[PDB]
Amino acid sequence: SMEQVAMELRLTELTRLLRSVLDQLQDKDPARIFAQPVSLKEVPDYLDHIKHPMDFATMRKRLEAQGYKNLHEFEEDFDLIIDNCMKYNARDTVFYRAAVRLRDQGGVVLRQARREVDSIG
Repeated sequence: SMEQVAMELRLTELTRLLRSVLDQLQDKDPARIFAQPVSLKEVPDYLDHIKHPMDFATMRKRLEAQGYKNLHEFEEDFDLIIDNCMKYNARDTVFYRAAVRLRDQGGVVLRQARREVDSIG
């Protein structure tokens, strides 16, 4: 059907906007603390602490499979990246502090992304 194709153009355009958002978020992480999953070889107890690990590469795999149906889904995953880090790492750590800074700077990008997704449809 033609409608399925129009929707697919909408998901595709959302994907194009989400890719730009993802790249902008990932620029606020120059240390690359959040680029890849936490290593279960290096933190073997990680899954006892964090039930839903997330990272930017895992978000990117989902994005390229057009696996985010709306902005809310994408934000949920970005918020896991931050929230997992702030739970596992103590307040006085470089990791925790990187997550605060990513959250703060990310908010600005996400605030305008929500306006673009409502505006463009």
